[PDB]
Amino acid sequence: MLKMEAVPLRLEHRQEVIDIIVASFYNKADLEQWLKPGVLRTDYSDILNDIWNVLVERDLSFVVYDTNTDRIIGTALNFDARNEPEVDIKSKLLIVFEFLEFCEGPIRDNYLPKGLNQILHSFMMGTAEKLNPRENIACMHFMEHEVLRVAREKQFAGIFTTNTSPLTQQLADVYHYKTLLNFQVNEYVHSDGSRPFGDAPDEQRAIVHWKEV
Ligand SMILES: NCCC(=O)NCCc1cnc[nH]1
Repeated sequence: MLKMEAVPLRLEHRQEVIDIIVASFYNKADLEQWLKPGVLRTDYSDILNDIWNVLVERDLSFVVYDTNTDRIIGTALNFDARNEPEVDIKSKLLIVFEFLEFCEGPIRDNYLPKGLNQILHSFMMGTAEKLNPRENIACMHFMEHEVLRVAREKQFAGIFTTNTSPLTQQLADVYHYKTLLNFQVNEYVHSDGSRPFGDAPDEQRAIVHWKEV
C-alpha cells in the first residue's frame, strides 16, 4: 500500500515541485492542450520560480512524500485567495489564469467571505508521472484530506478551487464541494475576441468548487 506523508513546503523543494507541476500541466493539462503551440515546459517553471519564495513563506502549501522511497510524489500549492502574489505572466499561460480568474473573480469577491485568512485557494495540485492509477488515486485522496486539515488548522472558512480535469472535478463532488460555477471552457472569449479553448468539446468544464470547513 502507498504510505504517504504531508510535509509543509520548504525552499529546497523548488525543483521537485516544478517537475511535478510541469508534468501535471504540460500537454497533460485540459486547458493547456488547446493553447498548442506556444506553451513550453518552462512557462510553468517561470511562474513557480517567480512565486516560489512567497509560496513557501505563506506556509499554506505542502508536498507529499512516499515514505517508502522518501521521494515527493505530489504537491498542493495553496494561497489565501485574497492574498495571492501578483504575477505578470508573459506566456500563453496568461490566458489560462485570466480564464480561471474569469471563473473565480466574480464568485470570490461577491459571494465568498470577506477578509484575509477566509478563503483557502487550492489553486494548484499535482502528482508525479510515475504514479500508477492506484498510487495517483490514493495520493489525490491524501492531498484532499490534507488541504482540509491545513484549512482547519490555519483557521480558514473554506477551501476554494477551480477544477479543470474530469478526475479532480469528480473528486471534489464526492468530497462534497459545492459547485459555484460550471462553465463550458469552449465558450470563454479572450480579450481579442477569440475562443482559446474553442476547439475543446462541450463536455469539458471548468468547475469552480467551494467547501466550508
Ligand atoms: N483542486 C485542484 C486545483 C487545481 O490543481 N487546479 C488546476 C487549474 C489550472 C490549470 N492550469 C492552471 N491552473
